[PDB]
Amino acid sequence: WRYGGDPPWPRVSPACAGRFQSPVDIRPQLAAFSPALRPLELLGFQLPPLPELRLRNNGHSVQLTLPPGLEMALGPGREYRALQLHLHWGAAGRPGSEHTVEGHRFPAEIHVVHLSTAFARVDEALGRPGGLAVLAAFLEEGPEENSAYEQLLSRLEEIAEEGSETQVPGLDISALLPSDFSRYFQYEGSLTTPPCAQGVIWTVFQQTVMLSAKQLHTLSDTLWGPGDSRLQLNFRATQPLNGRVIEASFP
Amino acid sequence: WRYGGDPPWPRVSPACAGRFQSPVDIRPQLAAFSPALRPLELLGFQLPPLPELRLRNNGHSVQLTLPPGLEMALGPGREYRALQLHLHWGAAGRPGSEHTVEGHRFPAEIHVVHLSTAFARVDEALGRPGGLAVLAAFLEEGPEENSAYEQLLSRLEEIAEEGSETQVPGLDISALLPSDFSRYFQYEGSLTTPPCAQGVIWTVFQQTVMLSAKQLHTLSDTLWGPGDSRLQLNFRATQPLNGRVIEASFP
Ligand SMILES: CCCCCN1C(=O)c2ccc(S(N)(=O)=O)cc2S1(=O)=O
Ligand SMILES: CCCCCN1C(=O)c2ccc(S(N)(=O)=O)cc2S1(=O)=O
Ligand SMILES: [Zn+2]
Ligand SMILES: [Zn+2]
Repeated sequence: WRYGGDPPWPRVSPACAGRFQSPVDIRPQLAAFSPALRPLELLGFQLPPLPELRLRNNGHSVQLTLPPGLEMALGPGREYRALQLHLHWGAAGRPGSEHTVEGHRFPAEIHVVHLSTAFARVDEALGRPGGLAVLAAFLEEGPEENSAYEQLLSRLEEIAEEGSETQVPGLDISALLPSDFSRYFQYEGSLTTPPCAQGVIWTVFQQTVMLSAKQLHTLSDTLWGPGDSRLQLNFRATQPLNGRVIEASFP
Repeated sequence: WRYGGDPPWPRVSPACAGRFQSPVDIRPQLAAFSPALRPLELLGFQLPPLPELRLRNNGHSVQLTLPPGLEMALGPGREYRALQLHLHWGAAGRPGSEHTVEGHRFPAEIHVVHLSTAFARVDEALGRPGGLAVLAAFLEEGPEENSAYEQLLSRLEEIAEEGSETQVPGLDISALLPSDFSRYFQYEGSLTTPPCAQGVIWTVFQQTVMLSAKQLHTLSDTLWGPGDSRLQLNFRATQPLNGRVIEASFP
């Protein structure tokens, strides 16, 4: 499987043709306000410079491996530990976010992938409701160089070859996320690549994060994927809700 | 373990000392309206007379083992299958529901216990988020005789001994529940007996079921529990929410 044409994803993974896939188009007016949704809790995300973290070009994204002890709660007793994060992005002059808002695709999107602490292993959790939870944020263009993102973007040139990897200093993972942890959309969907396993709780922050134009260009223009090809437009098309109501934590 | 005596329940199952137990006191005023909560759907609940079901006095309740093919959806993609139902009751002039509403305990309560389709068996589901789901309804004294309930209650004399069981004709299991599947409370909780595992989605109907006074008397006055004593007041003490919000499917 690659982005941009065959093999068709259901022929790779029949799961990719399930009823409750991700990503989706968020339409705020149809989202259901649910006051039960409490502010996200993220502890342990402020990493010291040592030890160092693996940053890998895997041909589908750039992926940072997170150490044990990043703990996240979606609600009382509903806790998670962070595994990895990675980006989705477009190309020169084209947005590449996975989720969209009223049809708007954003320049890029960050995913932070967590495992329910009720499961010892990711593979127990795949397919199980709530087993995995992803935190997603939109990346937009802004006037300033983002210092937290720059720690990653300034290392992309060292892993430009598909399958290559570097070690980065520890950073504040929470500094990559939006201001307000109380404002988000939530629904249940899937991995957005094969194996397209369902039961994934998606939390999309209402607020975006801002990168410079140079920074965004760096993200789309630096990396090389499968073939002799450019790692770009690494996003799945939005998928039908098929009866799912997207919930929101704010009126 | 018994209702009232030894051993203490945390000695049996550590999980019985979790923060997020059931049952709870439903305060409808503090409940969060959640328009995402749609009407529950049941498939396969209208059973024919054969094959027969096992109904058992297990010393703590009367439990009807349910057959395969009883499917229940909490919403799009939240699919379950019924395992069993059982009842909780009081005594003469003493109410015996497990849940209470604004402190009010009802004469009795029915539980339909279900397993998430993501799990092959209960011990995999225990402690996992959304692994089990209980539909719960209160039974109240009413003027007419409930004929759905008469089917089961007329067979109780046969299982008066603790640990005894009988076979009973299949019936419309859905007729044991309220007719309104759209007005309900929902919260995350625990099993109300050891192992008291959390991760359980409780759905408590707003509409009640009506039994006659004879019926309620049959229920509470027929069966015998451990030792020389009657099986009565077979309900756990209300448990503090500990910061959980109960959702309501209605404003
Ligand atoms: C045993 C590991 C298999 C699962 C690992 N994962 C993926 O394949 C995969 C694919 C896509 C995403 S995204 N776009 O956040 O949804 C996340 C993951 S994953 O859980 O780390
Ligand atoms: C491997 C253990 C099997 C557990 C089976 N079950 C219980 O122990 C237990 C205890 C309490 C309830 S109630 N009162 O509705 O919450 C339901 C069940 S159960 O799932 O059938
Ligand atoms: Zn992703
Ligand atoms: Zn029960």
